[PDB]
Amino acid sequence: QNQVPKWIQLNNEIMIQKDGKFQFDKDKEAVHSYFVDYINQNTVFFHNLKEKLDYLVENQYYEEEFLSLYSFEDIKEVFKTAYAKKFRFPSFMSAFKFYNDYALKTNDKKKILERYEDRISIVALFFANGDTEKAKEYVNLMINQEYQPSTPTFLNAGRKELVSCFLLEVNDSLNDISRAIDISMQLSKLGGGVSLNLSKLRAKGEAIKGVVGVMKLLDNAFRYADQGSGAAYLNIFHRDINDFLDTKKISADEDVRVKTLSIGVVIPDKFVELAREDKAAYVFYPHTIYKEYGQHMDEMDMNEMYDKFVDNPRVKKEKINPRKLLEKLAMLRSESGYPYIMFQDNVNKVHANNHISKVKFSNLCSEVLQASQVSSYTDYDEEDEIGLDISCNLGSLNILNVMEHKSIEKTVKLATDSLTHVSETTDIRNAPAVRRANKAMKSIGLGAMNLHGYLAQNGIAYESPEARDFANTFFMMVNFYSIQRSAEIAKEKGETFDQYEGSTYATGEYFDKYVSTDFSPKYEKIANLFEGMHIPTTEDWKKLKAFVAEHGMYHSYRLCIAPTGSISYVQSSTASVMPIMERIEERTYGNSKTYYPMPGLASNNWFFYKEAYDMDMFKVVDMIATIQQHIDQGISFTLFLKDTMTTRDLNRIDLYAHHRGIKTIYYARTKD
Amino acid sequence: QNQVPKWIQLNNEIMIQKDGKFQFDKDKEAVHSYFVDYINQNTVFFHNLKEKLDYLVENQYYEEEFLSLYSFEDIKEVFKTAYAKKFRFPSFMSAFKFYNDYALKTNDKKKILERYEDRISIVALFFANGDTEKAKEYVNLMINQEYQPSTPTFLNAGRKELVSCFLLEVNDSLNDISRAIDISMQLSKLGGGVSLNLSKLRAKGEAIKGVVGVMKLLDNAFRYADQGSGAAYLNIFHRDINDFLDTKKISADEDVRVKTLSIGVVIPDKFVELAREDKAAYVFYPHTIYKEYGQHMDEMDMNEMYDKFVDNPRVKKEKINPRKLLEKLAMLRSESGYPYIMFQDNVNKVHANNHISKVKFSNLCSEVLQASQVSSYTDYDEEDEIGLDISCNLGSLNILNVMEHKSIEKTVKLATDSLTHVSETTDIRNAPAVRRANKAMKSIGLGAMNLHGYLAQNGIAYESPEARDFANTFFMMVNFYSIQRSAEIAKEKGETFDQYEGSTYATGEYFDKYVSTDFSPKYEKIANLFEGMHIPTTEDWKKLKAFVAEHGMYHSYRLCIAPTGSISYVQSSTASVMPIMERIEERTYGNSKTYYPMPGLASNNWFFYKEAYDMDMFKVVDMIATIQQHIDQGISFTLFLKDTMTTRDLNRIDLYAHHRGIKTIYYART
Ligand SMILES: Nc1ncnc2c1ncn2[C@H]1C[C@H](O)[C@@H](COP(=O)(O)O)O1
Ligand SMILES: Nc1ncnc2c1ncn2[C@H]1C[C@H](O)[C@@H](COP(=O)(O)O)O1
Repeated sequence: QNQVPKWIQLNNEIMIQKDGKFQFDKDKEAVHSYFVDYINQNTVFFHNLKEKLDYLVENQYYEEEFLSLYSFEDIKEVFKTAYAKKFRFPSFMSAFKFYNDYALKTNDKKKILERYEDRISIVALFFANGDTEKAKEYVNLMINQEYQPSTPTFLNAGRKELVSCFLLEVNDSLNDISRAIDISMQLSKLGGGVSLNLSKLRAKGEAIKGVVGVMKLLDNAFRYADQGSGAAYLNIFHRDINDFLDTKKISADEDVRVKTLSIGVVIPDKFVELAREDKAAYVFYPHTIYKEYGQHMDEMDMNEMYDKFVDNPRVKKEKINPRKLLEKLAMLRSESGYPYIMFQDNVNKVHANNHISKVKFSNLCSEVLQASQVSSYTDYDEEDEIGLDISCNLGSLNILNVMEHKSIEKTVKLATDSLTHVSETTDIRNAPAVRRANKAMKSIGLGAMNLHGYLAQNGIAYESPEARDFANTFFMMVNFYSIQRSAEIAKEKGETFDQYEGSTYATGEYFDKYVSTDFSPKYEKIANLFEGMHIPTTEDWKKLKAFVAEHGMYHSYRLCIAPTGSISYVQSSTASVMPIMERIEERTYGNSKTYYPMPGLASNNWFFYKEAYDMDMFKVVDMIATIQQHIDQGISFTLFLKDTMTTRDLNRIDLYAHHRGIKTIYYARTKD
Repeated sequence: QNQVPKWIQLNNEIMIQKDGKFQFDKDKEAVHSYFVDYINQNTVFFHNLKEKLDYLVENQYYEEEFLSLYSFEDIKEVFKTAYAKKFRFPSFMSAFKFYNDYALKTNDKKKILERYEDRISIVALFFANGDTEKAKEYVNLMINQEYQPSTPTFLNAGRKELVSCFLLEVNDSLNDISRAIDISMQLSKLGGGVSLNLSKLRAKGEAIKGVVGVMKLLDNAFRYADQGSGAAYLNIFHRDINDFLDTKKISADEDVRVKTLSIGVVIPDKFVELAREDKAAYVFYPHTIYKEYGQHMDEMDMNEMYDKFVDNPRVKKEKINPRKLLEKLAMLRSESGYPYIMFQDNVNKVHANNHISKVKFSNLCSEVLQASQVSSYTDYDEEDEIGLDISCNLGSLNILNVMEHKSIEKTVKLATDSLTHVSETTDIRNAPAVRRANKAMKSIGLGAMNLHGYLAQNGIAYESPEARDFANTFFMMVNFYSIQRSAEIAKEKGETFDQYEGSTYATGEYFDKYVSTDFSPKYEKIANLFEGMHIPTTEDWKKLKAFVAEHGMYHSYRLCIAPTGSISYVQSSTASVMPIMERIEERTYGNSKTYYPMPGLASNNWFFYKEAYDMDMFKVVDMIATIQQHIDQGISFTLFLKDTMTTRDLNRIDLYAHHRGIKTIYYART
């Protein structure tokens, strides 16, 4: 009679509050209704697991070979390990987000083929590659919700290329731009994220015998393929910087604006210096530097060479006010959310592989921060000079379940092992710089989520010195055991990342802080949270230094924290290490609406679940800064602002971030 | 007697772990056992040096002449200089490879007649030619292991021909092919490699089987072993190029097949230009060019004449795809390791003696790059026109020990002196062109070894710019003092190689590069390695230029880097200027096995001893090209491939070598 489903009615009854409190009981009833009145009524029937796999293999849903490395007797034991837990989703959105987005369905995209246990088992069977007892550990890791592989790895593993997130580097030429566009199409379909570095390209007004032209070509190309979006990064000292920023003006033109492309700005310390002392700034025509000095502008140190570019008459320049350009960033970040900011020297001052290259730019989510070398694609393909692009596959720890299971070591190592397997199984063909990077650099991206949810459920405010003290110790341990496993893999395989000999891991310069100072918790309240787990001391780090020195390291880069917008719902976690935007999330379902309380929200902890826009973003910067200490790549840092804040107030946040050693700044969220 | 001997049991304990580390200490015990429990119990007794030398001269072991130039008091002092060093082999394979393969033994191959000190003393007394104080200098040079003469020179010096690298021209005639096989077998008997140039021979179609006929006929003679190997080179603009390449195939048709003979392909820039712009290419019939134009094909210049050959209707041709033919060369090197590529214009752009001839081919090991003129052997002996073939006696210096002792001048000077004495003493009887060229050209091949061993032990990666910076400054200094010694010998002897007056040394074009552009080390880390010895400035080269112009030059060619395989074990050195293959080398002894950690390998320097297969081959090409700047002949350059590389990837590497000025690329290992 009534069209609104019973599970939606029960979900909405959370808000119809009685006593003087919201009915958090009703979401457990709502999810139960979702299963018995819908999900279980739309699951394809099979007699047993034998019939189920044979159906999916023979009808081209699942891949052929990864299953054949196990006997069926062991496959049943692995699947049985997943179902043994009797995992239950605590909320409607948890079950909905999995069964709507992640669970395998029929070709007539209606009926459900995979349960939550079947997905995890298949993914576990893909990672282990024949080791049946390893798959059992991967099942226990993923079903206890200690580890969560990223959207592309978790969705596609086992089916009929897992690594999303690529970063290309374009050289100044038509062959290079045309290939960079063609390679972006191949990597758009394969997963999603493509991020181009346009700092090498020549400015508008330099002839051949600007960068917006390439950004429009990219935007049109990404739109042609209906399929993840792309992005473009540019150095602030580039001439077209203004035209680049004007592509995300709210009052822009139809042809100059880009819809698909996100934009990032790379800011060296020299630009902040000029702003502090109120001097004028000069933006450069990079090809005039190339002809003069031999090297690209983007490859040279601006803190040494800026003055020399100014005094040289052979280099073409453009006078600008840096303080006014910083205001323009803040204006656009308020208006549109873009651009992303990268503080180049805050990345490179703590960077291990500067000898390979300086980190010049970042990816779609401002998280991946690695070295890279430009390619040179010619008419005769056999005369190409292939360089180093960046490709990185992702995954996230669950801070809450890792702490309670006391599995901070094991969860890092299995995650690192699974990420290494995804890296090993990757086969890229039409992107030789991306293929060479995967072989040589062997990069992975182990992040984390559920930081607020953990802190809020233990009565610890996100922006207090307690919360920051916990994160200091927690993420130190993540870095310790990640490095330890990287060396253990390098011993077991006898392989290291290309030019390991030159890195700060090899020279020992990386370990100086961990050898000298002690990162165990100051507050006694937080020391007790790690009870039952050995916190590494300085003496342990000295041994880990010597172990790395002798056996090398397999991974060039290891840790990076992603935004994790969607998979966080599957895990019942607060998204990433960020604070929470809303206590209750009202979202449209389909003419009805759904309400989602944050995980573990109650009258006990209502004020520990403080909304992000109400926080002091200076103290939020302090949290990311203390976490950044023990993450060798970047952290996707969303700023949460109010409509009342001036462009003066935003510059003060952005420059405090730079002052505190923040590597990257993501999307700027603003609220009424 | 029938168990595993103690020295091997100790050697095998290197692979047994202690605290997660190898036992590199155990190999020093393995040598000491090898000496006490074998070598010292299988040396022949002589009471003194006089009775030893008398017995060895009397029983036809040593030669009579070279010893008679000294008095016995002098010979006693020269031997006594060798034993004064107290030289101790550090690893098992160093001592073993010497005493097993080099040290003189009794006629039944059992008991040892020479210690390491005895071998060096005889070689030093041979080289010095009566100068007793120079004999003492040679003993020190070889026993401090600053210099190592080549296998054939080091093994045979002062016993019952020392040169064992030959390159022969072959003219377009059956009668010339008869002597080509005749000479090849005469020179192959003594142990030397013999390379042939088959580019002048007429292709199949032209009447009188082709170049394959000569290779197959030559291969059968070589295959009759009861003595050294053989090779064959062919120009890429010759119609039989594809039949020539088909001999070394995976699915080789037994009629058109070659077991023993190594193969090389000579590639001018004009062929690479045709592949780049993607025009269809024309390979030629050579005897049609000879009749129409009056000269042999590979003597003429392909950059000038390619368009003229295609426009000429009388000259016969055959159209092929150049882009696919480079992919064929890459496929075959991935399969078999052959052919060798010689980038001809990368040789002849820097070649001094073009006026004699352009360099048309190379030797067995793709390193000797010299001028050559074809001979004409006929039915009447007195109407034979004896041309210029190539021989080259070899040697190479130790990069590690030269730098430690700071003897980069003294070693290059003396090594050049020792090679000159072998060059002088050579008496080739049944190869008239090889004899004539030895007298005329007077060329030598001073190389180098232990490059990686040196770099790795000073914390410098092989692929780094720091390494290239060392190589640039090091091999410049070698070339400086080698040219200086050649001019010094030219003044002392009062002699010069035939047509020196026409060379770029005489005209002064050779020194253009060095009179400008200072070749000191850029990096200060590298500059501190040469501390204590003088790095030649541009002004020093300007003075050398004039000294060469006044007094001339004795040697036609002076420097080539050979792939030092067997003798590098004796020196405790990494082979050649190449990178290392295996960190620890496992080889079968005889149902047991032996282990050789690369010399100076330790727990701490492990990652500087990178295995060559793991390296970026583009960065290795840059290292070889850096050295090639200062070596007037070629460098034996093995490319180290993994099986995951496509023909797409290997074709990209071979063209990059061409692009960086590489002269020759050798066997491809996997
Ligand atoms: N909350 C929740 N999460 C996951 N799966 C669920 C849930 N509620 C029911 N179910 C599914 C799982 C089992 O197949 C069955 C058990 O129902 P029951 O009567 O609830 O034990 O229904
Ligand atoms: N490594 C090595 N090389 C050459 N000869 C050796 C070596 N080890 C032992 N010996 C021989 C040489 C002498 O006859 C004696 C000296 O032993 P010593 O203990 O070495 O003083 O042992």
